[PDB]
Amino acid sequence: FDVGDEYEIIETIGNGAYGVVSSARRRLTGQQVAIKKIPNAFDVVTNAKRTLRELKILKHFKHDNIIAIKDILRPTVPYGEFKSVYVVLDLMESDLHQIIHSSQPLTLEHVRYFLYQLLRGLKYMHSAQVIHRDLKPSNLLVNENCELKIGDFGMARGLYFMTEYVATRWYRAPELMLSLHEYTQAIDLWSVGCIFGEMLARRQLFPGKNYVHQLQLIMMVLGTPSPAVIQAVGAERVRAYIQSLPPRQPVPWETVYPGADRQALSLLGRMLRFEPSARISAAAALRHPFLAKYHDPDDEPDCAPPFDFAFDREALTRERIKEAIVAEIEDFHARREG
Ligand SMILES: CCOc1cc(N2CCC(O)CC2)ccc1Nc1ncc2c(n1)N(C)c1ccccc1C(=O)N2C
Repeated sequence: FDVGDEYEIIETIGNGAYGVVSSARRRLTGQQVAIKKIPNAFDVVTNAKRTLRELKILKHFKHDNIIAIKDILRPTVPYGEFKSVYVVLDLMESDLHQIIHSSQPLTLEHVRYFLYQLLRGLKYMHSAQVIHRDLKPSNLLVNENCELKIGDFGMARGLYFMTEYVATRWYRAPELMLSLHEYTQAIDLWSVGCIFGEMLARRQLFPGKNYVHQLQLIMMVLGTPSPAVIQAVGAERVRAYIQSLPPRQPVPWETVYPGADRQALSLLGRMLRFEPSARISAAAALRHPFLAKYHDPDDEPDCAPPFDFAFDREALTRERIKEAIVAEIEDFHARREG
């Protein structure tokens, strides 16, 4: 690490393919933060593009249920030697994966409040025309006061070919799996369904071992998909596999989750569907009786203007992307002078 005399590192808390997250605190004030070192940020084209996407998306959003950038450290060395980017972020106590899968409490009210906040965050996000495409419990961060923030926007796109490799298997929407040529904000609401069902039972809803077994377990609850959907499948082998299986009626959610709440299973049923148009939106989900306790439309804003993904469609070299990223770091600091 290399954060200067402004911050103070404590302990490493997270690590992925393109990020080393660590807790810290600012010395002038004392408040706790998360610093995320992106090492060798400009060495690979895909990694540089993800980095510039996250910076622009997180700079666009200002919402209590979306991770915010608190600061981006400027280059300490001259430009040519600037290899590692440091991003200062909201520090959060844990994530929902850890919360669900532990000896911690998770009563119905926990699920209701967590779900409300996720959906509150998605309403704002979706109004900006941004699909997250990778919502899972481990990307839903939770703080000491039970506030839930959505994080990791590197997979996020707006409104390609190999769609079945978008996201993680267990939370991947059918339309991506089967390539149904209708990819919208609806993708996220499938994932929210899986998250919701996971909180109710404290185990994964559709834990598939492989591509085919993922389709099995989904069809064991939802039943066999309709002929309209079946014909919409692009690959010959998948369509052939579904048609070989016998017809199956949908199992009621009241039987899938026996002891669970009646109003919860109602809203779950509106999320977990084969047809993406058949799924309830985030905005309509907030209007459901299950979330009546927390719902207030004056406290649930949209995002305006929407997010432009045109920058990501450009064919830029590693250096041009480094220039683009450095421009954002400059723009961030220039925006905080008024
Ligand atoms: C005070 C330490 O709190 C934590 C403990 C654990 N652990 C202890 C280790 C156990 O094995 C597992 C749970 C995990 C996370 C946090 N907090 C935290 N806050 C903020 C972020 C973050 N994590 N990372 C890693 C993210 C993860 C997913 C998506 C986004 C982020 C992100 O961008 N930020 C800034």
